[PDB]
Amino acid sequence: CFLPKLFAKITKKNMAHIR
Repeated sequence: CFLPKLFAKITKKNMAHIR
């Protein structure tokens, strides 16, 4: 709900780098 992925879904790099 309050956690949109406007850029969370478009990002396929830093995402898999977060952890």
